[PDB]
Amino acid sequence: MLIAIEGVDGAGKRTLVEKLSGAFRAAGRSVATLAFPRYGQSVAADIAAEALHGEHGDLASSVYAMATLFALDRAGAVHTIQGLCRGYDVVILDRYVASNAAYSAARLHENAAGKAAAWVQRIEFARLGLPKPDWQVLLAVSAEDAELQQRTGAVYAELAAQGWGGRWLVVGADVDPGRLAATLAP
Ligand SMILES: N#Cc1c(-c2ccc(C(=O)O)cc2)c2c([nH]c1=O)-c1cccc(-c3cn[nH]c3)c1CC2
Ligand SMILES: [Mg+2]
Repeated sequence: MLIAIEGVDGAGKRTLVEKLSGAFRAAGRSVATLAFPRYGQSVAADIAAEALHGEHGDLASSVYAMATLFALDRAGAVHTIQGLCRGYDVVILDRYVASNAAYSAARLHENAAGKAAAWVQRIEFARLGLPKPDWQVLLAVSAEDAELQQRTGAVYAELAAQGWGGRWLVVGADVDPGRLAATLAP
């Protein structure tokens, strides 16, 4: 099974990934995890981060250019992902393709039915061949650029409501990981 944990910066995704990992292992399931972006490994990722800090000229001024970089990072891990899916009962990704759809649409003031979110699916899933996750879990919290972070949180909820890329669950800060694992497990 392939699961992506999503949410805005500060939501506490990593804590949820660890909680869930423990829950799955307590249920007798092997688990592997991977986090995106792969800063320090993927040059496309590193350039994107650097661009967010003002390097690389006008790069960060293009939503679609930034999206393309994070897509190339994930696409570089496509075989690692498929490997882990063969080797483990459950694979948990701390961010995945929906991160690109939510941040891109939020930046363009589009909704989850808009052009950027559709483009992300065509490029990452169809073109670059990334596997669709069995489940996408949105961690939605009251609080972790604030206006943008809040709008991204909302677009994320819209992706969950529409079933963008597959089935989702929306969870809060105090979700019971034992219960959540039983829900996610086939
Ligand atoms: N993974 C991922 C991922 C991320 C992302 C990475 C790390 C964190 C973190 O460390 O919390 C948070 C988010 C982003 C985008 N796309 C992705 O795929 C994306 C997509 C379009 C535009 C922009 C943008 C350009 N100016 N402002 C925003 C972005 C930036 C954020
Ligand atoms: Mg627009």
